[PDB]
Amino acid sequence: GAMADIAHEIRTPITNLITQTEIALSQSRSQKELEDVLYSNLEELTRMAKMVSDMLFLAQADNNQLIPEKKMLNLADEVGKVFDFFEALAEDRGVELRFVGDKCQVAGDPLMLRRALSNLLSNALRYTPPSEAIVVRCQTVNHQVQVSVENPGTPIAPEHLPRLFDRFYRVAPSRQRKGEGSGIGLAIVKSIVVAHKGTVAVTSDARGTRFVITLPA
Amino acid sequence: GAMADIAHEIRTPITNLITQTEIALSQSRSQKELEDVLYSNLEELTRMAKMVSDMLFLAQADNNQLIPEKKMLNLADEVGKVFDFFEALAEDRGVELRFVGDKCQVAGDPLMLRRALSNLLSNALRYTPPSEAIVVRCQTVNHQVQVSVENPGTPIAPEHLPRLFDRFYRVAPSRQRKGEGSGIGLAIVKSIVVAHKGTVAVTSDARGTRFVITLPA
Repeated sequence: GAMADIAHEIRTPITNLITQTEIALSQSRSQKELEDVLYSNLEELTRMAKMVSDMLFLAQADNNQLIPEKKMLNLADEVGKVFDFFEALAEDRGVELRFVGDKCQVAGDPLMLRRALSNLLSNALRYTPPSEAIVVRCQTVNHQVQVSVENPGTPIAPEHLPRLFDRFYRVAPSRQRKGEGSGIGLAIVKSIVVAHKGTVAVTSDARGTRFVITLPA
Repeated sequence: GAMADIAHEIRTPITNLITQTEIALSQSRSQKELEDVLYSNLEELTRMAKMVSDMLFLAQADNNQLIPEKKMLNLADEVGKVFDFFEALAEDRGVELRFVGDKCQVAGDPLMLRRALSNLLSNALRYTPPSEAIVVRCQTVNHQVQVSVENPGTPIAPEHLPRLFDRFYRVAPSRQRKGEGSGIGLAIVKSIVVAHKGTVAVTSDARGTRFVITLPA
């Protein structure tokens, strides 16, 4: 349950902080060496606070109080707001962020949908090779809107596919240092999409990995 | 819900550490000042490490993996060990620790029963007025061993009595640091006792509050 899952998420960052602080204090360090330990500590603590924030959001969905406040959205507009916050991360990794859509529009909660799109982009940036593009595609199909986040990379093995949106599920034991993920980013995507009466789907093979949100239209 | 409760509990220590760290890094401070910050941090991280381990302990009970390794115990000796660790805390508050037993013996897991007794003593020390006594009484009643932890102080209102051992249940949205316990100390007491095929009970009125563990004998 949550007790074991959350404790096992935090046990190792806590352990690292003690370990590195204990090491730092065992020897006489310069003033800036000590500041670098603090900044290092702050980075880990910051990830922990993000995990806490994510958990409180997801908790709304349990208790069934995740209630989208919907209006007609221009998805080109909303994706662009998210790209602006990921442009530096993308440039560092050497990846293109690309939007594809032809006047694509949908009723939805923009706060929640930007959160879902952000979590899908954070996921894709973990796995996309340099000199490739992450593509966000939007289109209307059979009176629904499909929004897909597509990335080249190593395929996700079948055993993980139905598990990807589970709370604190991780494909590799990369429950890890300095990487990415609260551990419930994808669970948050699915909860937002289900609250919009939609579904999420993933396909993954040699041609790429595709996370597809289907929303009523 | 479960996740929300845990999120709220761990948030405060994370938030405090982040705040202290940020304050520390906001100005150019001495090598000595930064040492004192990191040492203080070390102390808080140590407390968070106790918190997570308690969570893992309770999760073990939840999964029905709390299996007591029982042997015949001299409870005067075990309570003695616990009093030794709480003596300075009690003295600071001006509270007497008193044990009452007449060759009291019971079959139990000593590490676990000491954990339960410590948690009850922590609880009592939150609420016992200065110049009063906390009494730990051990006796046999109807062929069972009863260990009671008794403290004077403000009665617990009836609505709280059946909730006292619930994880993260708080009688009062109290102070937010340190004297409080983990939020799951009393849940851990109940889990340990139930795993011993015992029960816990509480009575509370103007004459005092009594937490009683009953164990097979």
